[PDB]
Amino acid sequence: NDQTAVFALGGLGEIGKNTYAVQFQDEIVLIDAGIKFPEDELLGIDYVIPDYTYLVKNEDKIKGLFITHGHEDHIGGIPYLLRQVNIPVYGGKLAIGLLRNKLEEHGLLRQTKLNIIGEDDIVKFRKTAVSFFRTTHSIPDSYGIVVKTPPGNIVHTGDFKFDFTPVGEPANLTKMAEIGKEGVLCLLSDSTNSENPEFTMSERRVGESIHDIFRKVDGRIIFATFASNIHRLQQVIEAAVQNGRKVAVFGRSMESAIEIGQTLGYINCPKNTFIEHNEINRMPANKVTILCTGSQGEPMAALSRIANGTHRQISINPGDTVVFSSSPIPGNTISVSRTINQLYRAGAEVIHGPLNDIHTSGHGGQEEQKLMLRLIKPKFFMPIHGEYRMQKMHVKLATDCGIPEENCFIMDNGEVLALKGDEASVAGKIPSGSVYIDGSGIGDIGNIVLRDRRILSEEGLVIVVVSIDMDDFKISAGPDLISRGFVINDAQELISNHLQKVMERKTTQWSEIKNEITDTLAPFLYEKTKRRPMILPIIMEV
Amino acid sequence: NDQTAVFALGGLGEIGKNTYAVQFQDEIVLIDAGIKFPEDELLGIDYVIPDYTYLVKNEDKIKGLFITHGHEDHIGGIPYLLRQVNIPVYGGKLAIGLLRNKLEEHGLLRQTKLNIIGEDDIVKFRKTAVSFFRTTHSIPDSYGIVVKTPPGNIVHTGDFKFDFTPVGEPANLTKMAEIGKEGVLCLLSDSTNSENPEFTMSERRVGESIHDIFRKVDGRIIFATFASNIHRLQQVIEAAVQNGRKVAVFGRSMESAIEIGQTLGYINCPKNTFIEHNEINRMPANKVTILCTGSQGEPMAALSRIANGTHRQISINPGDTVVFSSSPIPGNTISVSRTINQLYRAGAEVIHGPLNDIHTSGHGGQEEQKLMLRLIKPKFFMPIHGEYRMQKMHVKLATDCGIPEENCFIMDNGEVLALKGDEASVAGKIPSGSVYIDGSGIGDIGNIVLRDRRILSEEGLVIVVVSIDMDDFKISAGPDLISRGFVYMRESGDLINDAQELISNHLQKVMERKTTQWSEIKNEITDTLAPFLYEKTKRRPMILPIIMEV
Amino acid sequence: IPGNTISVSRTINQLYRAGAEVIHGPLNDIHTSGHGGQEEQKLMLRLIKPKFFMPIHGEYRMQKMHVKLATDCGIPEENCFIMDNGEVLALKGDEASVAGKIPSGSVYIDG
Ligand SMILES: [Ca+2]
Ligand SMILES: [Ca+2]
Ligand SMILES: [Zn+2]
Ligand SMILES: [Zn+2]
Ligand SMILES: [Zn+2]
Ligand SMILES: [Zn+2]
Repeated sequence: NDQTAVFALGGLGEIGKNTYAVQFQDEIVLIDAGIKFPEDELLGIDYVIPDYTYLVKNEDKIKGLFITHGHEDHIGGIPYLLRQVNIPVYGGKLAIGLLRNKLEEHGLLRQTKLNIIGEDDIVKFRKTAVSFFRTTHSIPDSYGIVVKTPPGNIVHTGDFKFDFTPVGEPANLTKMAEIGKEGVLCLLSDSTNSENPEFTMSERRVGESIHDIFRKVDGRIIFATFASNIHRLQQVIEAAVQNGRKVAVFGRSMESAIEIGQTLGYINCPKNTFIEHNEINRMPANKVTILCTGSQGEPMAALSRIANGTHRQISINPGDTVVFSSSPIPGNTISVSRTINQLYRAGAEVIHGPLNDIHTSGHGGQEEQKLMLRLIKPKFFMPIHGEYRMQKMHVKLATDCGIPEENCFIMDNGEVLALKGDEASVAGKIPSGSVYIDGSGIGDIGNIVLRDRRILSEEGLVIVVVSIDMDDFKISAGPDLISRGFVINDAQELISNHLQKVMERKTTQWSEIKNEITDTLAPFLYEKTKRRPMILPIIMEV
Repeated sequence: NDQTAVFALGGLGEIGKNTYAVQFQDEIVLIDAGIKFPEDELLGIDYVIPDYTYLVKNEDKIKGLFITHGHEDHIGGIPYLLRQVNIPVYGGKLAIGLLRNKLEEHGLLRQTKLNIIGEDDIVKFRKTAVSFFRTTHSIPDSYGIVVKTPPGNIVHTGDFKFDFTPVGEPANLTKMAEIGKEGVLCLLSDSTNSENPEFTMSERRVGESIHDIFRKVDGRIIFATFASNIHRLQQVIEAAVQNGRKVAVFGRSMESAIEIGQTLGYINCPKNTFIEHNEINRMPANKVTILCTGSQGEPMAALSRIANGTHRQISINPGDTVVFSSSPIPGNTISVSRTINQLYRAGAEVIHGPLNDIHTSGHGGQEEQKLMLRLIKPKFFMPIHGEYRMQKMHVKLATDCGIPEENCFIMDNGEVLALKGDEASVAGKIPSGSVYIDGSGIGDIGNIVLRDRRILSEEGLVIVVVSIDMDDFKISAGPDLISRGFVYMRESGDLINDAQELISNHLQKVMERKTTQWSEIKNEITDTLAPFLYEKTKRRPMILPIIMEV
Repeated sequence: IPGNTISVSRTINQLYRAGAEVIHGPLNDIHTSGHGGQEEQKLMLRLIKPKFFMPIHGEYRMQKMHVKLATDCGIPEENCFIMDNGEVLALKGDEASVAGKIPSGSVYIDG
């Protein structure tokens, strides 16, 4: 009507896929278009992506895609979205930088309009304008966003914590306060860490903890962290340098992040601090610092190979100290444990866990979330970037801060928020969903495919194959059983004796034979094996 | 030897399968014979079990199987062991009780000798004797074990914590102290919680926390915990009763635990405290207490059905309070989160986490483990019941308590410890391993089979089948492609059609050579199909050719 | 030690003012009590089997709380005697009680 619409195509009720939109009449601003990693249950899948059908049926209106920060769950689905619409993209220097590299691997670099913005840029459209304010997060150069529309102003926090002693440029509190004063129709705030009451430890503190390790450790330092945390990488290098240590880098994403961190200016280091892979074994233990990936136990990554049997250039020598400057993402806890066990078994010493202060969340806890709420004055409030419980708890925070429960909307992907100064409500849905990605396939693999993968994976299969030349109705080869994932000579006989009685009979079509095979083999296997393999007959006419 | 041997057939380098043995000459005492639950990566599997080949090749010598406590990871593999050897079993009243029920489901109840022992029993053999001492753990009626042998005494802690204000019978500290004085050659101590420096909170404290919830909650209480924790179940019932609430039970294991807890005497409750499933919806919110399973998010369990769509008799009404009187076992964290999200979405209120004091470990932390070490005087020390790191840290605890690092043996399943007053060492291996169980099939499965399921589950498969020859070596049928899990047939019938042609044109050029043989054809099919699919699809299906000679 | 908190603060202020660096407090692990806490006290109680129990070496509240520890460990409240200086405990296998006083007090020493 005469209101503004706000909605998510992904990012609500989940961590990942974060793609949000604000739409006013014929103009529509997109915020983020990330990717999501498949939960274990989606057997073959590589990535998950939002259903863009609405954005497609409305491409003409899309005025731009803006990028809060450069994390995969914000930036990662952009190649896939750009295959289905061609729209202009705006972001900070680091996000655009990372997306550039990404669009090469996909080819779509040539034909997309990449825009780099900064604190002070405003991009105006007919009846809609977009401004920015700096925040703090687990990656450099992160912005929140203000979308001005007639009915009022919408604010997107991006992903944020508060850090009063940051490694990077301090979050713009002055500007956030202004934004609230100027008036704010609705706030989309990061809900991820809303269950934690504590105030997020400062990166300054982990830096201190890093330097402390570098002074105490007598041998090699193997330091595993997240490639995307440029500032943390900076602290590690400094520690290494300031302790007369050289740095070897392991992992395409690590090299890739350091390279882009170096250009662009987040990483500065002297001359011969960096070292080549062969050079390691030469120098003394206490001058080597290996900086790799695999802090989540992912078994293809650097650290896991180093521990788990062997990697090429690096082996664990007793006295080595490995540092997990991370925290296990849910479900990776077993992976990480395995790695740690191996490292210990291989004689290393491990520094992991919370009692050592070598990690912090990139997402603010309750006090930080409430600081946002009291810097902006949202008439209305929509929790984003979290599972249901994170959204719920976030809302308790907002009601506790005075905003009425009837002005708080905990939503799902696809629901739409009708926003106007004197009224707001969930006014209906939009086409939404999840779209799967295995190999070069993009939405190419349905559920009916995944049910097969599941069935296979629990039970196995047994293939019954026969050649029959059905003129004098005779079985001229077989039946042969070939099985996988199931464990059959007795069965090969059962299905033979019986298949012969079925040919003598002879009024035999094709589908009835497949059925006669299945319908008499299955129960015999179940009898013997209490299992239920996928049994599938193949007939050859010869 | 003139030494005693000590070893594990499972339970080291892992949590689960706990089966340990002490052997002196021709006599050999077993302690525990548990089962283990499959890590996600073992696709089809139901349970894992130790390789008993050594126990089999030596059945005559086995003098008995003794049972510390009655947890599945200690008692659960016994039906499977008893299929391959018939030996006498000894245990406390609760363990034997639970194993009895178990042996019915398996049939082997008729033909096995179940023995019930208590604190004060000694079972003697030619040159070997077995005694007991009470400990505290997350299940009632738990014992530690002392195996006396000529070369010296071996002590097995079972699973233990320390609780000075327990719900059950207090751990026998006096007797532990005596055992150490009397002399101890080697200690096998529970390593599971060795990474935690803190002192384990007492069950008394959770009971208090339970009663507190029962006073504050205005509506229904849905209380999810571990069926095997009879004493915790007792505290829940008391709270319910003492607050004029009735108790509805949900879960076969929950009913089963309460029943055996009731008989045997761990659970006592008045008249009409227990309620039938239909009776719930009748009475007022604040008089209903539902006591179920599914605190780990297991999707077939009671609580999960209640939240996740629907269960039969029970739905979530706003105002309901669900209590997770548990802590998420590693890897179940995602399951539990889902459940909690649903519960919240369904208008419930949830009490989960550590800041509310509604759970404790059944396994002692560092101070407790050190108390053991200073009650027993082990010449030598062998950490048991934990992953490698837990064993390692446990050893640091032992060295810190003065026992020399060269007397501490962190071992793997199968390694054997030669023990004698003046010398000890890992003196060689024994046949050991893991035996998977799917269906009614023990070791019906191999690691090759799991590789197949793994390959199958991610990639799919494509079967290429051909009939060949009149002895003329011509292709008389095919090649036909039939695929599953690889691509949506109902739509890729375009892709696999091109492939059906590729493999035909090429397979014809291969038949006009006779510089070829059976294995070379399968390879020629695979080696030329695979890359084409990868080209088109970037997936890598398991491609397997079947040839028929006609 | 209670009541010395102001003394210690003054010293620390001066030290800081004089350009020193001070390591004080509980977050650095540079001190422990010489006296066990509740779990330790309960370990005692379960190593000895006291028919009867008398809390010593503490202010009233410390005696009281100590007794809650003993009752929690199963020893009956009527077998626990929180006493004052001078009271006397009549102890015999089948009976015990505070059976009267003795001359007691504090003698000050000045000079
Ligand atoms: Ca794949
Ligand atoms: Ca199965
Ligand atoms: Zn982020
Ligand atoms: Zn994010
Ligand atoms: Zn146990
Ligand atoms: Zn156990």
